Amino acid sequence: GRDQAGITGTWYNQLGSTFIVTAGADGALTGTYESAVGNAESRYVLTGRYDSAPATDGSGTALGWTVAWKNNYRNAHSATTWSGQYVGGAEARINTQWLLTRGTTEANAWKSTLVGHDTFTKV
Amino acid sequence: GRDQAGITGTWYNQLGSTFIVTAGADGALTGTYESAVGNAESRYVLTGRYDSAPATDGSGTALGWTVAWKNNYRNAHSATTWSGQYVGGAEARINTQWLLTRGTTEANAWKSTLVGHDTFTKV
Amino acid sequence: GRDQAGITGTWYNQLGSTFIVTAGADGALTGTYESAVGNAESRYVLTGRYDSAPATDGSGTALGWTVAWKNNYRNAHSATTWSGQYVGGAEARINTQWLLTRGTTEANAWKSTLVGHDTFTKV
Amino acid sequence: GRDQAGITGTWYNQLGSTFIVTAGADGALTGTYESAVGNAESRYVLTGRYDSAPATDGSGTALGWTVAWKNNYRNAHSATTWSGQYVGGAEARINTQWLLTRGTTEANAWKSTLVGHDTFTKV
Repeated sequence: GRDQAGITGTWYNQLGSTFIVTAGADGALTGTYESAVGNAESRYVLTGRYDSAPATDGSGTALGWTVAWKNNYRNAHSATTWSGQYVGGAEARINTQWLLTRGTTEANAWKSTLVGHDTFTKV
Repeated sequence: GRDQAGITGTWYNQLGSTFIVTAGADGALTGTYESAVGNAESRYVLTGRYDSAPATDGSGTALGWTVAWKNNYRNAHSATTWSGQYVGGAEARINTQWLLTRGTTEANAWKSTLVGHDTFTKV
Repeated sequence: GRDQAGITGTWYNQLGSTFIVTAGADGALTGTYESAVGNAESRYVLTGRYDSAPATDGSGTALGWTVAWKNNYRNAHSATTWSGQYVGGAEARINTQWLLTRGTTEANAWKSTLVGHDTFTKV
Repeated sequence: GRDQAGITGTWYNQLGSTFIVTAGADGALTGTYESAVGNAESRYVLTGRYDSAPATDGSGTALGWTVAWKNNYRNAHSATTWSGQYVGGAEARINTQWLLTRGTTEANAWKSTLVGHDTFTKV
């Protein structure tokens, strides 16, 4: 993958959360996520995908991943997806927007989904 | 997983797209996605996560998945994430919202991300 | 406005909420909103804007509006914006996506904003 | 309004856009928006709403507004809504997420809506 080495490793967002990811040659993303906020403790599995052959015109690298907020410690009955792009270079970043859906009754489904934005850096 | 058998199989959305997924006991989602719309042809790999131990109070099952829009046919330099819940029973559904990020230059990043909603059924 | 008469009047969404709007020649939207769900009672003021000279190529009419959830009865310390398009004809509709922001502390701002979708019809 | 004087005036976002707003005692927002980016020239009318009696517990002030991208110069057949909160004090800010809907045919409605985030400051 063009940015396999750029993406693989440890990232931190503006909340102080930790994203540990391995990028595969094929486009796979596998790792763990630890949230600094919310009803979450320790690491959660993540999986996702990235564009392993991005444009060479200075565009970012599209990618996304999911965490279901169940691990051996806690189950928040919810899942977050991040959708964004990796930008390489001196100050490498992953710029994302996210959707956090909680399981709800049908009556409460209108209030099931939070939306936000996270920026991940290497420091 | 509580809804491992409920989620596993073939789903169709309101656009006529086809989502083929296998749910693992652990919370894994793996499969293929074929979009009826957009700069897409044939099947794309997907991966995601679901809550393998949902609430028993009639709430849905939180889940999410990602497609990077690169396969052997086409590369749209973009990724979609769906975030939603599975609702079991006579008319089983997966109700989602999605974020579609395209790789962009920094100047164009304000117009990188589409948002929408898809409802998947078994027929 | 091209759709001034089409938009003006009473609309109902899938939750059973009631949207009463007047469209001005200039692009203004003014009216009241009554939510069937949530910490809301009676009517709330709304204001917004629409495209008073839409494309003639069968495209919808872009529009948006805001409700702050304060009236003489209740104050939820929150605001919803709907962004969407009006589609005229036998089954006229306003198809929207919405963002509902609650006032929060800085620590809680990551969970300030819900996202959803509403479809309004004339019946 | 509690933050009538705090909100009223000129704001700038991270793109270099200019938001000029007057907050009314009642909860009204009226002003003009000038985008630094996109198919936009000069000022566009905006209208919105804010919570005129926010919580006194250090929470932000919920607010929203709409611009339809039609003025005497250009018509992009689209509308943006910003949903967010005002945070007062030394470094006052309005933190928003936005939805930008373009008028589309029914076939293209899946790609009608962009989502992003803008932060406005007084300098």
